[PDB]
Amino acid sequence: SLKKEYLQCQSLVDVVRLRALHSPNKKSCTFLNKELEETMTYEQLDQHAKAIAATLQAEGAKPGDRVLLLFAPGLPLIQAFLGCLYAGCIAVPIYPPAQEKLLDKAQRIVTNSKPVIVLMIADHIKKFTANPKFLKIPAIALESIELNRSSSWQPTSIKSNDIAFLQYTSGSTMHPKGVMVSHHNLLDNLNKIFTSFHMNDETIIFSWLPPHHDMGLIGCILTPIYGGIQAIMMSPFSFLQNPLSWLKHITKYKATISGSPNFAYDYCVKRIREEKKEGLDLSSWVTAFNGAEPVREETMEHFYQAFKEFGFRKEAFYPCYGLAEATLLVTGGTPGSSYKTLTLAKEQFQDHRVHFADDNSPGSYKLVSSGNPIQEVKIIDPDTLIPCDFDQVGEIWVQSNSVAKGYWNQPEETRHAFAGKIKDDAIYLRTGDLGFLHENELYVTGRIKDLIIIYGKNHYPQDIEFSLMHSPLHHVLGKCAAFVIQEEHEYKLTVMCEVKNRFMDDVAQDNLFNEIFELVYENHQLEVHTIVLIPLKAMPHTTSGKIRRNFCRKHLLDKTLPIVATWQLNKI
Ligand SMILES: CCCCCCCCCCCC(=O)OP(=O)(O)OC[C@H]1O[C@@H](n2cnc3c(N)ncnc32)[C@H](O)[C@@H]1O
Repeated sequence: SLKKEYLQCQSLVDVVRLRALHSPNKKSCTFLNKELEETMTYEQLDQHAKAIAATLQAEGAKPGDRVLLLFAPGLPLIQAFLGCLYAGCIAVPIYPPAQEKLLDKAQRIVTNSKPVIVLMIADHIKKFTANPKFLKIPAIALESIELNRSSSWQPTSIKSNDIAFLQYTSGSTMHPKGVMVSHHNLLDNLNKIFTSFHMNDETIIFSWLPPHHDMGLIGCILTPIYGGIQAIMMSPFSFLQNPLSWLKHITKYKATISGSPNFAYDYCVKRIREEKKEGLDLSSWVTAFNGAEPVREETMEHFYQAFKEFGFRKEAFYPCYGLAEATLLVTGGTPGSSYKTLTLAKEQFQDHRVHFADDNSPGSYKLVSSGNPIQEVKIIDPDTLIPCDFDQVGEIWVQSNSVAKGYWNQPEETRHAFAGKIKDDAIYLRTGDLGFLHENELYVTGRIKDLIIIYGKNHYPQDIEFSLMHSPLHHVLGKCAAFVIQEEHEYKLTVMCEVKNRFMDDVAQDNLFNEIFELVYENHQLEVHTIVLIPLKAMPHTTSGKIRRNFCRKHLLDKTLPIVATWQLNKI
């Protein structure tokens, strides 16, 4: 980031070490649970990392070995992650395998990455193991690690191109893809983030984002640690239970940067009653980033109208685009500036070119700019491999020192994504994303592959239905079905449930809708957009999820079936 001595460091390990010498008592990370606060300084973070690394070394872990990190959000996850890096080990973070699908995912990650050790908290060695082992991997409770081991740490010779950690992406549920992020990849992107976000020493980051997804890890934890900036955090569970707490904490801690995928702004609008806004002051919040999924004008306008009386300014909104394969940040605008939009015509014909329309012409729709290329971005036709003109839709191809090394132990998939070559032309990351450049700003339009097809091959509908049927929620329900609907230019994950009691009162309905949203988010890392409640026995008898699902999809579309209530995330 800023000071030259830090720019010169060759890994995040040395950045943390040096910060701990220059400013041992500077607050780094704060984690919040309810009204409880725990903070660690740079001196502490460095000492914990050394202690953990010395333990890994004492237990036979070698540079390049993978160490699985099984943690809920919190300071222990962050200590363990740095501790892995200090040992030259490849960190492999995973969500605690609390339910069936999360456990299946963990097993597939273990099989792929073949870690030598797993770290987790003492409580979890009891919950997830029978020398304790988790899925045959020797396990170690982080609490067993004492600070008197710190001085035993032996520095390794970390090279730029060495892999620092694996970040597993969503999708590919059947063969999870572990993106190999090198030490050089990581520092390159951290610098791009610090710079592009105009961070400085007033900056304070707040995050509730999953630390097991790139944005919440690389953006909201590793960047602040790298840049000497406070990270103030809570768990996604805390956010979903009480989204107001996000805005309360931003208020209390005068956070300047905080953000999320687009849905979370709608979730705030939907969940926070006018009277509960009393006490907010969001004037400090100058960069409200919006990335990881399609960015919606309507969402941001709703949020702006809902919070403007409490100091929130629409200019704070900062659309951005990226993916794990490029470490994180690929495009973004200028902080404090108004993001741009374009209005496309209903009819886009077949030329792959963008067809524009007057600012509210019939059937027109708006796309939000994801900002300027920060990594090099080319729009390339995915079939012919010929570059697209501006205002012509093609695949988003990326190149820079932030582009990752491949997928762990998946050589064919790695060639499929990281070896893009332009017809008659460098090597590019092929994102699978479609979009276009207009006046040097990137407009993301969709995915090459049909999202309904993707949901299907990942077994999302069947697995979401399983979750509902196996949660305590099933006690007030009959049968259920989950599916994705494409509905003018957007995709909406839709859940339909029979309810035993068709007179379910408005409060119970609201609670039920929220419980459903939380369940799917936790079990599947997906966001439900629409929930429909219908009477018992309203779905025909069948032993087939597919038949049941097709019936619900078809009769939602008909507008025939009896409906008890509907919930729409993005509607007021
Ligand atoms: C200090 C904070 C700085 C944080 C800077 C954060 C910058 C945003 C980086 C998000 C990292 C990413 O989401 O990871 P992942 O690999 O799981 O999935 C990536 C996929 O998601 C999609 N997608 C992300 N953006 C999108 C956008 N704008 N429009 C539409 N589709 C977007 C794409 O399809 C993409 O391929």
